[PDB]
Amino acid sequence: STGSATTTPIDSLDDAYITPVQIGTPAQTLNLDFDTGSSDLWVFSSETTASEVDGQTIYTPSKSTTAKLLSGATWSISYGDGSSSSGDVYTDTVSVGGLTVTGQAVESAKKVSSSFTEDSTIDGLLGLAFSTLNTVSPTQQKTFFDNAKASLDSPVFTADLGYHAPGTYNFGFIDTTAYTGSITYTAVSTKQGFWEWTSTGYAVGSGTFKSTSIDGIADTGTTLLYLPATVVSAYWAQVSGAKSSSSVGGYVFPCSATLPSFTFGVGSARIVIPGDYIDFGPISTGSSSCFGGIQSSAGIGINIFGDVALKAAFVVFNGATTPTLGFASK
Ligand SMILES: Cn1cnc(C[C@H](N)C(=O)O)c1
Repeated sequence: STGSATTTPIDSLDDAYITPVQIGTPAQTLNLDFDTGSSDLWVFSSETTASEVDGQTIYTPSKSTTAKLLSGATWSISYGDGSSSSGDVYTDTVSVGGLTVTGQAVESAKKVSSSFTEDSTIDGLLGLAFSTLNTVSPTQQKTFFDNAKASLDSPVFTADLGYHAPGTYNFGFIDTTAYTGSITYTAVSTKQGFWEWTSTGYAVGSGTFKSTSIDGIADTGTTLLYLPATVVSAYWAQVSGAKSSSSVGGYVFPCSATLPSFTFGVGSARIVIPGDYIDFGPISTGSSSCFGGIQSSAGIGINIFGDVALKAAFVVFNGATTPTLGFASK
């Protein structure tokens, strides 16, 4: 089996991407945020506190002939941005881009934090990190990808995120027309439950490449690129007027600036993030101060190759017995 689904930015800044997912029988289509940095598939539902729902499409298990309560199971998750949600659990049939899994744990939200309520475009999350991070208790559940693996032609999925444009998530195959050149694969550690790998270094604009090991995670659910303070300072030092602002919460720069590109290493390969991808626009409507797409990881505890980095590449999440990550230009 394979699946192929288009993923679409939620707004003009590519803050996140939504992918339509069919749940239940007859199908209920919800737009979910595919997140390679977490391992829960959870949805706004008929059980979600009414005051915490504002425009989202909800899953109603009572309208699905294939839904079954997973009796006694509960879940509760917090994310790196401080957002959170919790609830109970159903099993149901879930299909992504034509690929169907039966008996998938669909985590029904009873409560969601304000950031979720305020984002009317996101109907839930579909986690694609390792199942060891799944929060369901007392019986931990498998991700959509882990459940699908047995049926897939190849135990892989790929992320091909667009810049100000739709992209694609594929399951079970590598689309050789979707990238240029060759794919460079690099080792993954699953010790922390993430797609964790080690970049071989970086360059700022046309500057020389600095060979240095940067351990981090490939996280489609994080918007920006979070790197060590040394690296981030070297980048922003090349932008006149750029500074880290405690009031704003990170690096800002004059909107009149032209931003340099940022290159990261994958083995001997090099992925170039265009300067344009690092401009997140005015900090508030009408401001002449713009927010940077490369930020320090110093307050996070982990480096994160979020959408800013991943969108510059065709990315292969290889879930074979020995997992690896592949990057190609596109
Ligand atoms: C729900 N969620 C999953 N990951 C996040 C991270 C968040 N999108 C950020 O960029 O900081 C939120």
